[PDB]
Parts: sequence; structure tokens; C-alpha cells
Amino acid sequence: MVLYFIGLGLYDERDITVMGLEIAKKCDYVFAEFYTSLMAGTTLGRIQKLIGKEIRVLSREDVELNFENIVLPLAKENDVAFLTPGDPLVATTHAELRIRAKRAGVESYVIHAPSIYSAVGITGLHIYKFGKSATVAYPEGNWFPTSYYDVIKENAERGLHTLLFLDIKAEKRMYMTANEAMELLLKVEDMKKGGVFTDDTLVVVLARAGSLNPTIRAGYVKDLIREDFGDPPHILIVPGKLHIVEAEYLVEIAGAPREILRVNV
Amino acid sequence: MVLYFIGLGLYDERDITVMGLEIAKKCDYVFAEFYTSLMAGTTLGRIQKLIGKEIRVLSREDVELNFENIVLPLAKENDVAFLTPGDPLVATTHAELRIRAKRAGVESYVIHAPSIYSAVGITGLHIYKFGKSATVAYPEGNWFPTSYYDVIKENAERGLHTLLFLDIKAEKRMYMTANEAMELLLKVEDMKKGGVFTDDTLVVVLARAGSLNPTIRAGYVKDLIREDFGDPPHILIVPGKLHIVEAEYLVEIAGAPREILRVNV
Ligand SMILES: Nc1ncnc2c1ncn2[C@@H]1O[C@H](CSCC[C@H](N)C(=O)O)[C@@H](O)[C@H]1O
Repeated sequence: MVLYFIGLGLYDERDITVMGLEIAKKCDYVFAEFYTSLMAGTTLGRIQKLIGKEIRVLSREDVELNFENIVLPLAKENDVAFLTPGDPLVATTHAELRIRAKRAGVESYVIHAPSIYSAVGITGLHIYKFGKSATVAYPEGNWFPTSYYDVIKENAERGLHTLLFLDIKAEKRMYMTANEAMELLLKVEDMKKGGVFTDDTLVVVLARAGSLNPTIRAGYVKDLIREDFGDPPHILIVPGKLHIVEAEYLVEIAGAPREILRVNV
Repeated sequence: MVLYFIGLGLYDERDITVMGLEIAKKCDYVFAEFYTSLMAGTTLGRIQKLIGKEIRVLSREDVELNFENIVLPLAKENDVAFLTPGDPLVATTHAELRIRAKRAGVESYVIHAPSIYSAVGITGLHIYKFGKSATVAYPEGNWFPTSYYDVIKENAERGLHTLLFLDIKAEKRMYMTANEAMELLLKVEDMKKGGVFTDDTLVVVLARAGSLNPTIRAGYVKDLIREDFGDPPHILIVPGKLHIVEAEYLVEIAGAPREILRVNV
């Protein structure tokens, strides 16, 4: 009679919360999507094995067009679950699915999980200092998205950090890397020239958060653009003016150039 | 030789991730702190029972002044776990502890869990639209802090949502309610008079995030400043201009007045 939105976490199946595991385990039907993000440490099997249920994986289409046709009806007479990577409501449109559940007479519940949005705290950057967020999207045809560039600008003026979610094309199995993102940013700089993103801008890269050996790096674009951060998923962060402790961490932990320690108050 | 920072999640003892509960059980020693926050939906006893390890609670002084004399020494020759509410390293000072671990030649790994920063997505407000964050502190003595007001000013000005943490006297186990926070904001408005927070201002209140039955309420200050949002802690959110999808979710899910569909979009 109820629908459960359950996050699976950052990297592998275990990143699910105890609450989530016990709820899934006792659900009649189990659905899930793997297009809003990439969990690089698991497979559908492990998930099924860990949960003890078969999972019917839905596509973006199935969801954005037929959620209320494929999943809701079932919830009407059973306890159904819908699994997603990270937290199910962060940087997605799944929140709107809840309204569909309401309009279908189905009560829904959200079981949170660790999200990349807060996991970036491992970069040593103060979470409260992050400003507006944005996504570096793959250009399509002659359409070249640029707004994410303005966000960085607007935040930096206020001294706020910018969190840049990198694009993903699950079906095409395309996962944007920090490098490609840095590449697109540089090209946007040329056609705007706002002195916002250049070879001397400081950036921070976080790859595969949730894994025990994630890639945490900070430095100048020039020195990082061609660097290997390992397999996806990747996220890019353009920090604002740093606090001494943030810099001390970036250097001591992310291998940033000791010269960022000498902050220009 | 290994120090494990494990997040306990948001509300009860079931909010810890499966990876966290396993790494915790296999540790030799287990520390925890409940000064940055409390798990209002559980107890130290229930967490101890779930992990099967006695837990030593450290104070804000035990950590900020003697982390290296209390926890790291044991981490040199054993597997030690440091448990904290929410997601590790989100609390602005916990990051430098990893630096202390590095300095002591100790290995450290961060085991994530749900944070209030990502969990607030249950309000239906888009995550990327959150700006700088802040804490509403109680005035006291001759000290009357008001920055959180300006934070709201700069975010709403750029159409960004402001996440407001409410003061907590962790030790005395005393919380600031959402109602109290509003009353304080009105007084700040009444003094600075910047057209930021008034009776007509729209706010969102989140309580007990992480439990299956969170309180999600949205509406105008004048109709919510005296409303009963249940037990603490409470999170207050002052939204910026809303996306129609956001407003609809606040109406359909958080019981907000239809008036917001024409006044706040
Ligand atoms: N474990 C991880 N490590 C690094 N980046 C990650 C990540 N998980 C997600 N991301 C980033 O966020 C994008 C997916 S956005 C969807 C996020 C999800 N709801 C959550 O709560 O995490 C990815 O393309 C990537 O840029």
C-alpha cells in the first residue's frame, strides 16, 4: 500500500542505510534506476543479492513518462520500493514523483542515503561556504550550455565555493571527467572572457566518493587538466577565497601546491 | 593503524550505512561525540546495542584539544572508530582532525552517511538552488549575532534558498525551535529593516528528517510562527523565488497555502 524511495549511496551496495536495507528486504516489488548517477563499486547482482529480491531496472523514459503506469499501480496493493544512487531527491526530479504518488492515492516515504552533495566535505572545504550549485553539461549538436559558468562567477564574488555536478549519459555509458569539464570551462572562458576560469584558477576534484580509496585532488587547472583521477564518477569544485584551515587541508590531504597556503586576505 | 570516521546518519540508530555498521563492529575501540549534534530519535544505549561495542563519548574539549592524546594513540596499533551524527567532515572543524591523524602517521578513512544538507531535498526545493548556509544563534549577554539575516539577504537577492541551522546547547540538551528562530528573525528585521524577513515571508520547516515520519511544513511566517512543529531539532529554510515544480510540491506535500503559486513563483 506504500511506495519507498530508497537511496543506495555513493559507491557500492553497502552504502545503503540500515533503515533502507531492512525496508527493501521486506518489500513486495523492487524497482530502480541508474541514470541519474554512477555507483562505481557495485553491480545489479550484489544489490539483488544484498537485498534478497529481483530488481526491475527502469529507464529515464519509463520513469519520467510511465512511473505512474509501471510502478504506482503495484504500490496500490503492495509495498513497493524504487532504488536510486546517492540520495534519491538530490539533483534529480524524483521529488515530483511523490506528487504522482499522492495523486494516485499512494503514500510515499523517502529513505535517505549518503549523497555526493555532502560527501564533498572530505575535500576539507567548509560545506556552509558552498553557494549555488550547477552542472557542466555535454554540448549537444550546435547547442552549447554555458550558464554553469555564470554560477561560478556569482559565487566567487561572494567568496562562496561552487559545486559542479558533471554530466552523464547512462545509455551511451558516457561519464564526464573532471578533465573534460575543465576543458569545457576553458572554452566558455574564451567566448565570454570574464576572467572567471583560466589555467591559473584553483580547482578541486573528487572522484569515487564512498570508496575507501577515492581520488581527492586540488591544484591549478593548468596542472590538473591532463591528470588522471581514475574511473568515474567525477565531481568538480571551484573554491572561493579559502580559509587558512581549508588551504591547510587541501595541501596536507589533496596534494595542493603549498603556495595556496599564503592566502590573500 | 587505521582511524575510521563513521557517520551515524540523521535521526535514529538505523541511519548508519551498512558499510558503517560492519566497519564499526570490526573495530577494536569506538569513540563518538554528540556535541555538534544529537540523534533525537535514538540513544547512546541503542547505538551501543546495534554495534555491540561499548562507546566512549568525548566532549568538544576532548576532541578539539586532545584528539591526538585520546584517540590517535589507540589508532596507532588498532582499528579505531570515531562516530559522529550526520556525515563525517561536514561539521566545519572535523576535517582538521584528519590532518592530525596524518601527522601522527595514522591512516584515516571517511565512512559516509546521510547529512541534513542533502536530506533537506525532501522539502521539494531543488538542491542546486541553495546558497550560503548559516546558523541562527541565541542572543546572549551583550552579544546579539545577526549575520544569518544577511546570509538570507544575499541568497534571496540572487534567488537562492537559505538553509538555517538552529542553535543547540548539546550538553544541556536544549534546542531552539523553528518558532523561536522566526521570532528572532522578526526582531532582526525590526532592527535592520531590509525587507528580508517579515510576517509575509515564506518559510519551510523540517523536523525529524531521517525518520519515516518527518514534519514538512511550508507557509507564511504569520501563520507558522505559532504553529506546533513537534519535537526538536528543527531546521528552518527561507526559500528564494520558487520554481513552479517546487511550489507544487510544497503545496501537495508540505501542506503550503495555494497562495504561494501566485505570490512566490
Ligand atoms: N560517488 C561519487 N563521486 C563523485 N561524484 C559523484 C558521486 N556520485 C555522484 N557524483 C556526481 O554527481 C553526478 C550525479 S547527480 C545525482 C546525485 C545523487 N542523487 C546523490 O545524492 O549523490 C555525477 O555525474 C557526479 O558528477
